[PDB]
Amino acid sequence: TVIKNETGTISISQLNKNVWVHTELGSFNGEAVPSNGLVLNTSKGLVLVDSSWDDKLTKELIEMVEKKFQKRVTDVIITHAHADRIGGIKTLKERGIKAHSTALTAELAKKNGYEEPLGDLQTVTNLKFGNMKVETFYPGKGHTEDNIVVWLPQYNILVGGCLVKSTSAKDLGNVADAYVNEWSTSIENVLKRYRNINAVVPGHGEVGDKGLLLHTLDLLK
Ligand SMILES: [Zn+2]
Ligand SMILES: [Zn+2]
Repeated sequence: TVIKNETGTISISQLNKNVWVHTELGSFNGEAVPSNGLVLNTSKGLVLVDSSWDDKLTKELIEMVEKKFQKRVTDVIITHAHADRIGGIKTLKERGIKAHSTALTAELAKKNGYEEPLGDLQTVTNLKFGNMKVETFYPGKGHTEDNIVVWLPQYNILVGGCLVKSTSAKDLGNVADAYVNEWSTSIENVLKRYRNINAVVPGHGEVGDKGLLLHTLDLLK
């Protein structure tokens, strides 16, 4: 169920046979916070949805999953250019792990001093790893200008990233790079595209369902 790792904590929790949620604790003085991502166990290797806060955590995460599932992490999908998502890009690049992203996320990463992910993802991109099907979708601006969501069609699981707030989120969090007037439409775009959702993974907090999208629409009011 929940597999842990000490100091600067990393934890993985299984959702289904081949889908796990990775959660790491990132803390800089007074703010402290656990972000989420996915670990996809495919027949072709491990695929991660998002890396982690920094390189130190990213290495630990990779090492933890490689040892457990007995296969290499081959690809990573970066959902937006902020640190909790792209902080481990250097580790991914030096280890030969493919870092997928939209051209805009790549640009923004480069603009902010990070190494560049691939910039290969379009508005809708369908990938397949082993037998695992993965769809990436840019619904428009919200938490950031570039935020994308990730959909697993075989399980109807949606990784909302930071565009989606958990039940425990009582506010919009960091809106410095946000588009609060477009965020609602972007969320509506996700609801329209995926009318039948089984689970929704927020960028931070507990896993939920379509309700988390409705919760975010309310926070935007
Ligand atoms: Zn962010
Ligand atoms: Zn975040």
